[PDB]
Parts: sequence; C-alpha cells; structure tokens
Amino acid sequence: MLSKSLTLTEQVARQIAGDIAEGVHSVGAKLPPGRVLAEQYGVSAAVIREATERLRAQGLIQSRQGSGSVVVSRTGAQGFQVSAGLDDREQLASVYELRMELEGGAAALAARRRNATDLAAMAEALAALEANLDHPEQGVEHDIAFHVAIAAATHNRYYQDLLQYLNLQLRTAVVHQEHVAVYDAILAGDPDRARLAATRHLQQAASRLRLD
Amino acid sequence: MLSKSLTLTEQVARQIAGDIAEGVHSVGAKLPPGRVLAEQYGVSAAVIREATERLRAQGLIQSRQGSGSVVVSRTGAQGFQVSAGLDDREQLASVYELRMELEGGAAALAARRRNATDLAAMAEALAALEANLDHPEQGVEHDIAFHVAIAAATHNRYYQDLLQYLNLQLRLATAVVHQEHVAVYDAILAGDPDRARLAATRHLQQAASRLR
Amino acid sequence: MLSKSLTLTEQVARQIAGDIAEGVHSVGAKLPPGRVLAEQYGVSAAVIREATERLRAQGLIQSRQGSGSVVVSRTGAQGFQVSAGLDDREQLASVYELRMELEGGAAALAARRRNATDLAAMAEALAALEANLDHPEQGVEHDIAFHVAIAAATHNRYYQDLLQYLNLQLRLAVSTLTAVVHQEHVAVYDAILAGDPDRARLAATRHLQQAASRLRLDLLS
Amino acid sequence: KSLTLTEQVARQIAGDIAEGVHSVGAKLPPGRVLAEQYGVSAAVIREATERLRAQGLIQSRQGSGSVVVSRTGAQGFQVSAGLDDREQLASVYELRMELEGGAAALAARRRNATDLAAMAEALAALEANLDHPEQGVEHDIAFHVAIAAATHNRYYQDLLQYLNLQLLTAVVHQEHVAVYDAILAGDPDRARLAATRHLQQAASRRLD
DNA sequence: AAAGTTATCAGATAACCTGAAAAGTAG
DNA sequence: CTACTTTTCAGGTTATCTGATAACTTT
Ligand SMILES: [Zn+2]
Ligand SMILES: [Zn+2]
Ligand SMILES: [Zn+2]
Ligand SMILES: [Zn+2]
Repeated sequence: MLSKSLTLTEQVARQIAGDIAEGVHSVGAKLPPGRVLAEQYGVSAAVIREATERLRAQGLIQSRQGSGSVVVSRTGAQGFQVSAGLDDREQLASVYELRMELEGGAAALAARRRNATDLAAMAEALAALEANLDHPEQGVEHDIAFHVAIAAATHNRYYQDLLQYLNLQLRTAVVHQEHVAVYDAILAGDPDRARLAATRHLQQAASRLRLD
Repeated sequence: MLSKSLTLTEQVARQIAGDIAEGVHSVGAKLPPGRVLAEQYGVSAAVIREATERLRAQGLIQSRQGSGSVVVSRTGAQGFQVSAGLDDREQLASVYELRMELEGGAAALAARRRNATDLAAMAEALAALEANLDHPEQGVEHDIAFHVAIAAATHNRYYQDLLQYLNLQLRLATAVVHQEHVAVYDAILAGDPDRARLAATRHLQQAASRLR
Repeated sequence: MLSKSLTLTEQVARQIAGDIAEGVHSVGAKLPPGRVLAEQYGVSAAVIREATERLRAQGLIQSRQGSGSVVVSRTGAQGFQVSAGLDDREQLASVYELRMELEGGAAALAARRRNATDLAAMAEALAALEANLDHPEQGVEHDIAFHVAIAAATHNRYYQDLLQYLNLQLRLAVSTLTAVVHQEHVAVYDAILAGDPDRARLAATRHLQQAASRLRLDLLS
Repeated sequence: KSLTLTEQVARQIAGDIAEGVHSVGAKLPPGRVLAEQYGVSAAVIREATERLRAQGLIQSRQGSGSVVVSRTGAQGFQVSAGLDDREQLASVYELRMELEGGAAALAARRRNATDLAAMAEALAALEANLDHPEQGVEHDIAFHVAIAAATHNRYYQDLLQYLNLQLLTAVVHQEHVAVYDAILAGDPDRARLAATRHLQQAASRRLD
C-alpha cells in the first residue's frame, strides 16, 4: 500500500528477463505462448500483453503475429549516451562541437528539403521567437521549436529524433541574428550557406557559453 | 521484404513521445485519463495500457494506481535505435546519409586532432588492407577499424561513442575501394580540415552508389 | 484517430494491383505462383490466399486450380473509395481532403455552366433548408440535393457520378448549429447566381473547410 | 467447375444482406459461427470475408468483428477507353483537369525525398525518349503516378491511376517540368497552376 | 464518504502463422 | 507416371476488442 509495490505487470517481466540472461530461453528461441505464461504465473491475459511490451521496448525481444516472440539480446541493448544539464567541462566541449557537425549538416539537407508547410512551422516559430526578444524566459521552447523545425525539415524520419533528443537538454539580439540568417539560407534552398550560418550560430554559442 | 507494419501500440507511444518532446506534457504534469486517450487517439484501453508500459520501460513517465500518469523526462531509455532490417531501405538510407554527415566533420576534427598511434593505427591496418586486396573476406575486419581510427582519433568519446553504435547496428541487418579509402589519409595527415571531410564523403557516397 | 496501417492481405494486393498496372505482369500473363509470392513480399500462406481473392472480386486476375492465376485486366469493376471504417480517421481525413478540391472545381464548372434548372433546385433546397434550421435532421435530406444539384449545375454526368458515390459513403460513414452552416451554403450560391468561377471555388472550399472543422471537433469532444 | 466453397458463401451472403437479414450496421456473425453454420473451414471464411471487403459490403475492426456497410455494393462504374469520343472523353478530360490541379498542389506542401526520387527519375526516363514517343507513354503513364503518389493520399493517387488505364514531346515536357519545379520549389498554388497548362494543352491537342 | 484513476480479471473476435491432406492441371 | 500449382481441412498464437472487477487516490 504505502510504497509503490511492484505490480504484477512489472514483476512478471523481471522473472522472464532473468531467463533471457539466466540462459533458459536462449537467443533466437521461441518464448512460450501467452496462455502458458498466464498459467505459469497465475496472472491474466491483460497483464501478459503489457509485460511483453516491457521486453519489446527494452529491446530484448521482438514479435510477429502468429509466430510468437523471438529473443534478441540477453543484456538488452537499451544503450546510447548524452545526459542533459549536469555541467562538467571539456566533456561539454566533446558534445557541442558534435552538434556543430550536426546542426549544420541538418540545415544543409533542408536546403533541398523544406516545403511550404515546413516553413509554416518555422514561420510562427521564429515569429514566436521575435515576439519575446525582451522576454528570453519564454523563447526557450521556440529556440528549440525553431531549431526543431530544421530537423523536421530534414525529412529524415530517423535523423530528426536524434536531434529531437539532443536539444531537450537543460541549460539577445546577438543570439537571434545567427538564426534568421540560416532561415534566409533554408528559405533560399542554399546548400552550404545553411551548413555555414548554422555551424557559425553554434560556433559563437559554444565559446559564448564557455564564457559563462 | 515488406516494411514491418506498426501496431496501434507503438504508433501511440511514438506520437505521445512527440507530444512529450513538444513539451505539451511537461514534467510533474499528470497525463490525461487513458479513457480520454482512447477517445483522443482512437482505440480501446487494451492498447492504452500497453502503450503506457512501452513508456514506463523506456523511462518517460511513471504512474501511481489511483493518481493518474505523471511525466518525468524527455530523454529516452538510451537514445533511439532503429530496428532497420527489411523495414525501410528508405529509413535505412535515412542513416547512410547522416553516417556520412558525421563522417564529414569526423575526418575533419581528426585532421586537427590526429595523434601518432591514431595515424599509426590508420597505417597498421592500411598494410593489412594492401595484402588482403586478394582476401576480400579476411579484409573485412579492417574497413571499420580504419574508420574507427578517425573516430578514436577525435579524442571525443560522445562523438566516438555515437558513431560506433551507428556503424555497429548498421552491419547488423578493393582496388578502387582502397584508393578511395586512401585519399583521406593524405587529407587527415596533412592538416587539411575540409579535404579530410572531402575525400571521406567521396568514400561512403561511392560505396552507397556501389550498393544502391 | 490515425493511420490504420493496412493488412498485409490488402498491403499485398495494393502492390500486386500496382504491379499489374505497372504492366510488369502484362495482361494474359501468369502471376508468379503462390509459393514464390510469399517470399517475394515476405508473408504467410493465409495472406496471399486472401489477397488473391481480393483480386478475384476486384477481377484483376482469374485463377484455375492447376494453371494458377492469369491477369485478365488492368482495371477493376469501377473505382471505389474503400473506407468509411470505424477508426479510419486518417483514412477518412484522406477522404475529405479530396471531395473538397473536387467541390472546388465542382463549383467552377457550375460557375461557368448552368440553366435556371440548377438555380431552381439551388434556391429550392436552400429554401427547404432555410425554413428548416429548426428540426436539425430532416434538413439532412436537403444538404444532399443542394450539394447534389450543385454538381448538376456542371453538366458532366461523370462528375455527377463521382460526387454521388463519395457522398454516399460519408452519409454511411459518420453514422453518429444549422445557422452558420446554412450561411456558407448560400455563400457558394451568391458567387454562382452572379456567376463567378474563382469566387465560388473558395466559398465552396470554405464550406468543407468549416463543416469538417465541426467534425474533427465533435469526435474529440 | 462450379462455384468455389468460398464464393458459395459470398453470393450466399449478399442475399441475406440484401434480404435485410444481415441488415446494415449489424455485426456480421463471427468467423467461427459461420463455419459452424455452414460446415466449412474457418480458413475458408477469410477469403469470403476478403471478397465482401473489396466488394464494399463490410469492413472490420480487429476485435469487434465485421459490420456490413451496404446491402448491394455501390461499385460505381466509369468504363471504356474509346468510342463516342466527340467531347464525352473531353468531359473526362475536363474532370481530370482539376484533379491534376489539386494533386500537384498537395505535392508542393508535403513532398519528400522518395517523392523527388522517381519524379526526377521518371522525368529522366522521359527526357531520353523524346524522339521515341511510342515509349514515353508508359512514362507519361508513370510520371503522373509519381507526383500522384506525392499526395501520400492512398485514394487520391490510386483512383488517379485507374484513369491512365484508359487508352510533340519537346513541348508537352516543358509543361511536365514547369509543374515539376513548382513542387520542387514547394509553391502550392504555382503547383496547382504550372500543371494544368499541360492538361489544358494536350486536350486542346480534342482536335486530334 | 464519494467521484474518478489506474491496474486486473473474464470473455471474446479478427489478422496472421505453420503444415498436412485434397484437388486439381502442365511435365 | 512424377512434379507443379491451386483449393481445403485441422490445430495455433498474436494482436486488438469490450465488459467488469478490484485496489487506490483523488476530491
Ligand atoms: Zn539557440
Ligand atoms: Zn570497403
Ligand atoms: Zn454542406
Ligand atoms: Zn502527360
């Protein structure tokens, strides 16, 4: 009652996931039915279906209808990097410099990939940015949502997200003119000028924050 | 093969993920009673309760039985790993793209930060690449180890940690090739920032036209 | 809702009907037999086995127990909307995104062509509508005719076929006030009595761009 | 050979549908009661209930079951490829004029990379057969389909494909490209424009 | 305490799988 | 004859429904 007791849903997982690394149901073998896990665990259809997604999501098992479920990686390959907000020098310079290659290379694609509706998102976004130059406490979201728009303009369904993450880290006129420059570059459909003024927008930012 | 379709379950989590990434549901913020999300996203709670779990496993929300679902993150369990496979040579190509973008500045930021053993690794396998110009199966464990150098030469783990993972799951699912593998060695080892970015891009983009 | 990502069954035919129309299975040819077809697209026995019979009612090919299946045509028994399903909101939001652009031109032709016989029913049904913004259910029987006879004002029986079909399934589809609805309806008529192509093109578009905004609002309400 | 066990149901069913038994909006009995009302295999049903879907009497949610949506089927024909040409065909050409109008516009606000793929490749499959115009018809076939696809709308592109299934070059291409670059520029109203000139012209070429 | 969420059980119907037993025609 | 494909059975798991019940927090 008092503390978040592990409900069955989660409990059933750590039973099964153990076996994936305890060696029982080896890699590529077929997990049992659901009707059996119900019996094996005295739980119900509903609970089973839920727990299964715990394993698909942590990337240890997959499924197709009718076949059942295939195990993949005993560990569970749920692994990437980059935190957000906790300051620790030079390792910080290992990341911004990375996005410099990234923020520029993305806008270099939108120079061949922005359409009308893409600009319409970047439109009110920078329009929402210019409307709070005196209030920089609101334009965070849009400094993202504008930076965001360059990824949405990349039309790369994957690339988009990897960017989409990076920004969601924690943390006036000199800040905003580096922006509308890459717009008149993305507006133009200009390849390297978008790859530039973007890299330069972050170029100044990464040393301006090293001065913070 | 065909593109593996998407369940309601995971299309729900992805579109709710974005609804978290666009800060519509910020941290501390409870989430709509799923009974509304059924009506909103159109399904029945069967899939709701499932998609729910996909999150609480990728670590984006928690819920307490009684007190609704609460958001507390915008980062994922790890980052994001496309499963790729036969799913979309398109969404797969949505990476060869970026894996070369990275490899643009990657060869570059080595050319300004290339050590001895860096280039002395770039050469050790460069010899084992030469003789194995007639062992096109022994010379496999070389081409990556080659590109690895550039990445390890960056002295930037994030940058380096990132690409390995990309390269890694990429291969999950020599004459003109080695000449093309070569043109960057003169580029990295001669202080040329963009010429390293230049002939390296020439590499993978030929190989992609070698594959596509 | 969202994109009811299709059944492999129908995901298949909509590559095979396309493959047929790609001519790569030029008519009179025998399709690669079932054994092959699973592996080509990567599906099971009862998918092909099904997606086949979709072509045997769509009539694209005929099958003979032993010979196999021979493409006998590249066009079906007509074109068909193929939707109106519960939970097909992305499929439905793909419907309205056409009858619109249609009912924009289905005013332009009516703006360039007409009798009074068109403007007969036009003022007739709008009158049958104006006097009946009070029993919001009987007037549904007339939003047909106004929209219907607006197409009749175009004088193209194959246009008139198109709309009446699409219109058919939406009435079947949304198997669930009248003032701001009746206004926009008249707004088309004004640019069509005074006869104006590009003026009625918009005001018609606005009707659908407003009546569907009073449809994507009640579903999530 | 008589009618298949499969069809022996489809045209046994449409009766009880059109005989108001399985009235519209009612749930079709489950794919287990049918084999148990009929004495066939449950794996027969899947085809029968695949006929009635493409025959537009029903659709089904993967849990609720199957529900009829018509009592006969409103197929909605538009047959022929020639004869009675006069302007009856030109009225068809009048229709498609607006669809080619609306469609290209929708390519300009949401085209993608896979869009400019064959749209540039069918523009390239066409430009190299300008003096072999018995070959590029298959491309003027497909080049439309290409941008027709860029709608991402199943039905839009799709029911456009069927018309091109009813039966100089240095010019009609200049109209093919003016529309092309519009979506290639993302200008939607210019997309709806630079297209139909192509369509207004080949039909003016009714004179044939 | 009662209104309102999450979590779980009870009972069920459509997709999609795998393989063997019929029923046929192209060799 | 064998060998190739088509239509059927039988026996199977997954997705996704829809209803109630249970445990718990909110108000
Ligand atoms: Zn910024
Ligand atoms: Zn190589
Ligand atoms: Zn109306
Ligand atoms: Zn043409």
